[PDB]
Amino acid sequence: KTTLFCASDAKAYEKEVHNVWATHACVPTDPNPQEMVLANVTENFNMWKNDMVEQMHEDIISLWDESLKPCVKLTGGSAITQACPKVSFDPIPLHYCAPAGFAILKCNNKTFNGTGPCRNVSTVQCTHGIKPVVSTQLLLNGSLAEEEIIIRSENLTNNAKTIIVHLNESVNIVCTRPNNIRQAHCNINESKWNNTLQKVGEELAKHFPSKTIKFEPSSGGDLEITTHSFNCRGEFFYCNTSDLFNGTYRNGTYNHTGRSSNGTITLQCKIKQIINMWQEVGRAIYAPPIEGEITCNSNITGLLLLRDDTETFRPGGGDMRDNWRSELYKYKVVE
Ligand SMILES: N=C(N)NC[C@H]1Cc2cc(CN3CC[C@@H](N)C3)ccc2[C@@H]1NC(=O)C(=O)Nc1ccc(Cl)c(F)c1
Ligand SMILES: *[C@@H]1O[C@H](CO)[C@@H](O)[C@H](O)[C@H]1NC(C)=O
Ligand SMILES: *[C@@H]1O[C@H](CO)[C@@H](O)[C@H](O)[C@H]1NC(C)=O
Ligand SMILES: *[C@@H]1O[C@H](CO)[C@@H](O)[C@H](O)[C@H]1NC(C)=O
Ligand SMILES: *[C@@H]1O[C@H](CO)[C@@H](O)[C@H](O)[C@H]1NC(C)=O
Ligand SMILES: *[C@@H]1O[C@H](CO)[C@@H](O)[C@H](O)[C@H]1NC(C)=O
Ligand SMILES: *[C@@H]1O[C@H](CO)[C@@H](O)[C@H](O)[C@H]1NC(C)=O
Ligand SMILES: *[C@@H]1O[C@H](CO)[C@@H](O)[C@H](O)[C@H]1NC(C)=O
Ligand SMILES: *[C@@H]1O[C@H](CO)[C@@H](O)[C@H](O)[C@H]1NC(C)=O
Ligand SMILES: *[C@@H]1O[C@H](CO)[C@@H](O)[C@H](O)[C@H]1NC(C)=O
Repeated sequence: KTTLFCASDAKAYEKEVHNVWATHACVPTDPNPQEMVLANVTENFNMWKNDMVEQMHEDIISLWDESLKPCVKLTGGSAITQACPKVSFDPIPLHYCAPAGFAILKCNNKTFNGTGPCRNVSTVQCTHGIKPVVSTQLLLNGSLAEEEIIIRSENLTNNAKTIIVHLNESVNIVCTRPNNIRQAHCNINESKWNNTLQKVGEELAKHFPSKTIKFEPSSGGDLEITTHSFNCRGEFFYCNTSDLFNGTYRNGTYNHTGRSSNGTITLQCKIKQIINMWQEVGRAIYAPPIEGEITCNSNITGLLLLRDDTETFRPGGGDMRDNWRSELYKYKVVE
């Protein structure tokens, strides 16, 4: 369509990499909110062909390649070495704004599944504040569904299409490596995981009716996708989810078949140094983990699943563009 720019709310004094990159490439955020409503102005969206997603993907790649410089980067035959200094790392919201002569349409149907027509469409200058959170399996620190859970997918009958489950009630996940230096663990509440997976199962049954829904651990692939992986305070966490995606949904009953304990599920995690880059096909070797207790307290605001007589779903991810899509679904650049 055109070239979108970014307005952040970053502070220049901050040594945090997100703030630095933003203040160099993002303009200041406009204080007054310019929004233009419309009642019957029907319009069509396709989150899966959105170009905003591609632009933000480019900018996030530029961020990570300017901020989390690896000790070594293996791309094909090349091996590039740089300084890999540890750095303060905490995502900051970024808004994507339409330049002059261009608008951003925003679908206001609280149940829009990302494909097709929208009843209530507004006109804005900037998207809401989006946090470029890189993760797999679980979507972290996102915005929730205002009404009920939504199931987004390009083709719900194509096993290959990644399913984005968009929740309406966040679920607390706490991950920590306290004072093996790469051993860490995560805790989630078994009761709230109950409710979340049971309601996701109800919706998934709305879409797949006869068959009984099943949640199973990640089939196979690189460690970065067979586990819930993410960056926390700087370090790369890889966490096991087999005690998380592990239940069955039959006649409105979701029985969780994962190993809980005292009411909380813990996940075993390793802090790996050889990362399989999401930006491009290559590897990145980073410096050994710092000291202190590294801990992140995150919200599970979404899921990435992949289907395969009953229907079974597994944690997926890896195309970091799906993360951006999960937030830019309700937007479209126009004019
Ligand atoms: N080749 C390489 N080195 N990267 C390719 C990317 C692109 C893609 C695409 C599919 C899609 N699948 C469907 C069809 C299949 N062909 C592939 C799966 C995995 C992947 C890979 N993503 C990752 O590696 C990744 O995200 N790492 C990572 C690192 C740090 C953190 Cl914090 C994190 F959270 C994650
Ligand atoms: C969230 O979605 C579920 C399933 O669609 C629904 O039962 C619930 O009432 C919604 N709102 C919540 C949980 O606040
Ligand atoms: C999304 O909703 C549209 C109608 O708005 C429908 O045509 C399409 O099949 C739906 N897709 C999914 C995966 O729910
Ligand atoms: C999804 O793929 C199936 C075949 O795999 C076929 O119905 C069609 O190509 C797609 N359906 C829709 C509604 O786009
Ligand atoms: C919900 O979580 C509680 C917490 O321990 C557990 O007792 C119960 O079995 C869970 N419910 C289901 C359906 O798994
Ligand atoms: C997760 O844990 C199970 C058993 O605890 C193990 O069989 C599986 O290989 C683990 N997966 C990864 C990626 O470590
Ligand atoms: C579910 O959890 C139990 C206990 O942690 C484990 O033995 C079992 O293999 C898990 N299910 C799957 C399908 O991995
Ligand atoms: C979190 O788990 C504890 C037990 O582990 C439970 O008492 C509490 O009710 C859970 N949180 C919510 C919101 O239910
Ligand atoms: C999510 O936000 C909280 C609050 O800023 C932060 O402590 C946590 O590290 C964030 N999680 C991720 C994965 O960025
Ligand atoms: C989780 O979601 C709540 C919802 O209001 C939000 O206020 C909070 O900042 C989010 N993050 C954490 C770490 O609680």
